[PDB]
Amino acid sequence: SSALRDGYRQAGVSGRVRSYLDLLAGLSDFREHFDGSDGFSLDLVDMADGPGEVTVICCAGTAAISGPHEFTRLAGALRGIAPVRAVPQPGYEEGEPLPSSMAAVAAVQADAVIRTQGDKPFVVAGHSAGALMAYALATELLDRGHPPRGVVLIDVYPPQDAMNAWLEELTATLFDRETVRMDDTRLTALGAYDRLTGQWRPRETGLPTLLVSAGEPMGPWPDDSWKPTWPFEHDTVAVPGDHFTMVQEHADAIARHIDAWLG
Ligand SMILES: [Ca+2]
Repeated sequence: SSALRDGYRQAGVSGRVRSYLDLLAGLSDFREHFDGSDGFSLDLVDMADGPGEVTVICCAGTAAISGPHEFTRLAGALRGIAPVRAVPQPGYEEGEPLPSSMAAVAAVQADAVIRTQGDKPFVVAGHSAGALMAYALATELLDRGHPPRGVVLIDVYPPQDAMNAWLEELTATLFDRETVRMDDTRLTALGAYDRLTGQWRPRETGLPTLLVSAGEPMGPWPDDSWKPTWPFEHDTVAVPGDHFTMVQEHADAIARHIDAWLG
C-alpha cells in the first residue's frame, strides 16, 4: 500500500472524502502537466470488433481504479455487435503528465479519435465522471467538424447531491472492486480530474444523447432524486444494478440498449 492509498480509505471511513479529494488535487499541482499545445499525444485501445459503420468509443473514468479495463465486460458483450475502442485519461499511468485543463485533455483525445477513425462514424460513451469526460470529448470533436453520431452517458451526475451523500459508500466500494491497484499516480490523477470535472460546465451541442441510468440507488432515498440526470435533451433507459454493478455485472444490459440505440 501507500500513505495516499491508506489515507483515502481512512477518509471514506471517517466521512472526510471531500477533504481528501481536495488534498489530492492540491498535490497534483506539483506534478508535470500538458496544456494541449506541447506535443503530448496518446492512442486509443482496440477492445472489440463488430458489424456496421459506427464504432463505440468508450472513455475511461476518473476514479483511482479507472482505465480502459473498465470496459472489458461491455466490450465483451458488444463483440460482434459493434466495434469498440477505449480512450485513456492521461496521467493515471507512469510517465504520463496530467492535463492543465479540460480543453487540454479533450484536445489530445480528439486528435487520437480523428487519427484512428478517419471519417468512420462513432459514438462516445463514458460512466460516472467518465461520462463528463466523454461529453467534453464529444464537444471538442463537434467543434472540430467530426461530430459523433451521439453520446452515451452512463450514470452521469453533472455539476450531484446523491454522489455527495454517498461519498463514503463510493469510496469503500472502490476498494472492494480494486482490480487495478490505487497507486499514488492514480490517486493524484483522481485529485486533478475530480477538480477539473467539478469546475467544468457542459455546453449545449444538439448531439443525440442516451442517458443510461442505474436501476437502484446505493442507499435509501426518500424520492427519485438520487438518479443520474443531464441538463440537455437526451433519451433515457434504466438497467439492472447500482452505480457500479450496472456497467460490470450487468454490462450485457447496457450492450443491448446501445445495440438498439444504434439501430
Ligand atoms: Ca505550453
